[PDB]
Amino acid sequence: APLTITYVREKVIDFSKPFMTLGISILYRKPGVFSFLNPLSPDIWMYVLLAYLGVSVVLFVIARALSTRIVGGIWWFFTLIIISSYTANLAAFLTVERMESADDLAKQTKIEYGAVRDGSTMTFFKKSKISTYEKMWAFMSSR
Amino acid sequence: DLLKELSNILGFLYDVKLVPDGKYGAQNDKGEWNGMVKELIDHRADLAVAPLTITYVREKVIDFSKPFMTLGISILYRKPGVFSFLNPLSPDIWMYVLLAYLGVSVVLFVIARALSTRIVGGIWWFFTLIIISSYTANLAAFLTVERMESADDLAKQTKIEYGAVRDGSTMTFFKKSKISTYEKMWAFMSSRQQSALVKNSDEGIQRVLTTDYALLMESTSIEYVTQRNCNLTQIGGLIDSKGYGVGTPIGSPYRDKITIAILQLQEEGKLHMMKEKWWRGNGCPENIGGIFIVLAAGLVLSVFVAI
Amino acid sequence: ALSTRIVGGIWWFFTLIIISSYTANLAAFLTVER
Repeated sequence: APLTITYVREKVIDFSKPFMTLGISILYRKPGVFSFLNPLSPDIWMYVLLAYLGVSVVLFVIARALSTRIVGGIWWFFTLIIISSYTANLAAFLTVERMESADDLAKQTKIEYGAVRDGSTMTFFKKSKISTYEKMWAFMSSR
Repeated sequence: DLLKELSNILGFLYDVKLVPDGKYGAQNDKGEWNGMVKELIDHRADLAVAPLTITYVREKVIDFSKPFMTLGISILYRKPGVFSFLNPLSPDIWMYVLLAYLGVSVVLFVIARALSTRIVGGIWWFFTLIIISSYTANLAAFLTVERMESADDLAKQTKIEYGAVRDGSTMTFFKKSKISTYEKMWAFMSSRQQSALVKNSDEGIQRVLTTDYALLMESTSIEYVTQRNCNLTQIGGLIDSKGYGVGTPIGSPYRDKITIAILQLQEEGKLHMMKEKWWRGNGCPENIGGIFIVLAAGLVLSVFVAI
Repeated sequence: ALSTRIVGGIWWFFTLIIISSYTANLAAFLTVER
């Protein structure tokens, strides 16, 4: 059967010579309207249409000059700071997901990693005394 | 209330008396115990109904009851515009915008009283084209900080002072561990001449209120304070899990009857609502939102030129 | 009146999307190399 060979279990049973050699590895997954709701909270872009139509109808009535310039001013301030905030929080989210290894994933609790029960892996580990392996042992045995 | 229901079930009389010390004694390389443990070893106090968890080292001196609530060590963190809108950029930049807006249009009145605008519109344009990206990248850096805002990371920093309640089980765990986080915690509390440690829970709470203080204690206390204080919240989940029990004499026959009675209370689920009724208390009851008001000036000003 | 006005406002508002996005992406890409 697919089995495992080490020093402790070769003194209790007999085994044939290795005929294929491999190692243990960790597996991870391979991985338009988004970013329009999370950077800044959602109710914004739903009230933003009114946040345009206000000055829209204002200058609609004004034209129907000093007043036009001073209303387009507040509108243009308006646009300045709001677009700065939007692209700001968007770039913040993007930069976070850009800035954010077995050691790295081991040292963080954001990712959960483990193994099967009663496998050879735990024997191989608890036999050893490695610092990396001891931190993985602590993480997996915890909870 | 536990004492009263146990008295009803078993028909036993209990008499509540205090002791000066509330600690269970710390375990160094030699055997020493304080408060409940030594009393139970000497069999001079019939019961010790003070809440204490089940750990490996003190199962050999006293008998525990089977756990009914799960628990573990957990960390508590103290937390320090129109809709939080004027936060990221200095508020002394929005006025330069009005300055440039007035000055560009003043040029018409300066000329009155082609190439003339090729400089003015240029300076307008090159100046104001900076501020959008300036505030953009400033709040970008800010919330970039805010989305990188466990015991390990605190095990690499002590910039925020933290401690543990005197004579607990976490200290023994930290010394008896083998991974660097727990020994570093143990050394931090052991160093500083025990000043990083807190004698009592209350002055630890005072530390939490006055400054950013963290405690490495059992969870139910942490979400107790969370439910009883809205300026703080339980952080993450449990780091470990361990049993829960009540102090009973070693080999005491009364322990079996007490466990039977509490199990009978467990099947009916009375203890659940029992804890829930004391789980009720007084605790907790967008960025461009004010732009949405800031634009009401529109639905107001649409009338001045109208008539 | 409003006819050219909405056109100009929407034009300015749209064209300030691309440059803001480009500035954001350029800052992010400068970040990795620093």
